Amino acid sequence: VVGGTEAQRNSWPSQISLQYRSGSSWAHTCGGTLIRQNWVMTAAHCVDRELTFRVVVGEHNLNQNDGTEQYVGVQKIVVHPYWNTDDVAAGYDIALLRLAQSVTLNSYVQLGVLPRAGTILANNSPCYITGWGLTRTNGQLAQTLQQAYLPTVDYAICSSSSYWGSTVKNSMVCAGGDGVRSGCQGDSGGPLHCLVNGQYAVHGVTSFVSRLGCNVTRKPTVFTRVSAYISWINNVIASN
Ligand SMILES: [Ar]
Ligand code: NA
Repeated sequence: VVGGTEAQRNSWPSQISLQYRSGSSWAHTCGGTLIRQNWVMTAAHCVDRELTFRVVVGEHNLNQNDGTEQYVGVQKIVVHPYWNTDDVAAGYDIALLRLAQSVTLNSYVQLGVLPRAGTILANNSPCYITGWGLTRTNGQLAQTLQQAYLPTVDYAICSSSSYWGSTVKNSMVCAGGDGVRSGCQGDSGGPLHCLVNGQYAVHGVTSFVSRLGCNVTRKPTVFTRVSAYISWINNVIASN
């Protein structure tokens, strides 16, 4: 997250760190949202590499004992069947991970609430992105979970030529594009949290930013629109 602030420890208890085995150690690669005690929602593109993955729930600092973490292996990966790794602009950037254990819920570990199917936020609706991604284009991962205030940019504006043009789809949410604050590499798969009728819901799965830079004016961060995939998600979990 570029231009973020450190989240307080209990703000976003559905946020997970998706990690892969590198050497014999684990490295953060992506975010995700806990949606069942044994299921995580992330970006399809996060789990293209044939890697060993684990999930950390209750994580705040990637490099320090928080005293709240639970570390759980990924047992099964279900990528959206229409996902195409060489075509992120086509959408379908979403995957579900079945965990090897069911995590214990507490103030640091809660299920993320998803929007009702078909819900589209009005232009300039207030949202936070969260994650441990780069804090500057071509920078380094955050140590502590970051948040940034990223208002939505509706499809009509986002798909305009000075924004993302034909790249963005109605199956996506755009947010930010102020040139200061954005998602960045390592935030992929994580949530966009938007406050509706007094409660946050996870409206986005972080998908992509511009090839020119993370925080580029009129290139808002682009997210898979969670409310497009409610049936898909439930179908996967009910068959798995
Ligand atoms: Ar990203
Ligand atoms: Na930690």
